[PDB]
Amino acid sequence: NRWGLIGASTIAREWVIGAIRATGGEVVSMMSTSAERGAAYATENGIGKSVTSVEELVGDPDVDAVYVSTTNELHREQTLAAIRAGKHVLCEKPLAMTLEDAREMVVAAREAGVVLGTNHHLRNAAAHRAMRDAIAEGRIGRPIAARVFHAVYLPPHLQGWRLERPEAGGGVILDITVHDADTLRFVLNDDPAEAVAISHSAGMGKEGVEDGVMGVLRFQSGVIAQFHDAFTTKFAETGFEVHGTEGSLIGRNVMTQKPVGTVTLRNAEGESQLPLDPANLYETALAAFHSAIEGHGQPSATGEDGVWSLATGLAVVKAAATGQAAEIETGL
Ligand SMILES: NC(=O)C1=CN([C@@H]2O[C@H](COP(=O)(O)OP(=O)(O)OC[C@H]3O[C@@H](n4cnc5c(N)ncnc54)[C@H](OP(=O)(O)O)[C@@H]3O)[C@@H](O)[C@H]2O)C=CC1
Repeated sequence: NRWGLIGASTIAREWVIGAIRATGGEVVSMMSTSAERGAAYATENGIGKSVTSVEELVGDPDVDAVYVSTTNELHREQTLAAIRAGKHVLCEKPLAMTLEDAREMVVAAREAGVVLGTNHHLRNAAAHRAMRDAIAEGRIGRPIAARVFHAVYLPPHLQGWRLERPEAGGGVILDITVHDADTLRFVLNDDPAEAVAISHSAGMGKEGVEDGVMGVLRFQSGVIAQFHDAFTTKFAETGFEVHGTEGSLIGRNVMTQKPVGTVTLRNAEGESQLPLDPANLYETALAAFHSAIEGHGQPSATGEDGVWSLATGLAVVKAAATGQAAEIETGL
């Protein structure tokens, strides 16, 4: 029920603070490296305390759970503080910057007996759940190939850290390709095995920073999945498709943060749009996380889910950089 925010972020402002409130919880405090900004942002968003120390946020006895949506080089040490305080943690993706860090987070949560969740939103969407369901109900026969299109335009207000400092987590692979990875795993119900990729810097990424990637994952089942992730492409709709021996599912406009997009089943009979019962992706994420901390079930995406999606993003990074296929090994 009662949250502390770490990070005065656009993600919490735009989506997660309201989803916490919509689903029965409260944000009692938050923490920013800036006294000035924290306090303005706490006022802007109806939060009663702001604080410039992590331990003050995390050791706040009125705080039950913590949301980490700081930049990526801070996810680990902050989520480890919350756990050491005995607070459950929803951490933003990518769960961390290295696999050893991500694994430590998952092992620390387990040993303290608190819930650790990665905020993969997409897997919450009715579109993706309906595709997961459709494949498990045989609607396409056996899956052969998937295709993910996540080439977007990074809006001017976000053209900051994402496009600089790859040492601090920027680049489109860590930011976006992690979502594709997790969404593939969710929908296909299967785990990737290796990646090949080619990345570029097509005018947005500063320095050695990629702003588009294309690649292919081999899944344990044998299915091959292509992805295109990009910050630079304004007029490319998003999409997620699975092609089977008896049907194709064609998701259009389904990779965004909003709860929109259609899913079309094509088979021998024709085409139709699968019926969707949509809801705000982060209200669903948060309702699940709230249930998890109450003892009922897991968060939508678990800390291990974020280890997998990171494992896949780092393979993709490696394959783009060396030109060599890269096995996805989580170490779990
Ligand atoms: N799952 C999902 O749907 C999404 C997840 N994310 C993830 O959440 C994280 C944050 O993303 P996002 O909210 O888009 O990024 P922002 O850039 O909005 O927020 C990140 C940090 O920027 C700092 N900041 C805010 N305003 C200023 C300013 N005026 N000058 C200097 N620094 C400022 C804040 O620092 P401080 O806290 O110290 O004030 C904050 O921690 C990333 O890990 C990203 O991957 C992002 C979008 C969606």
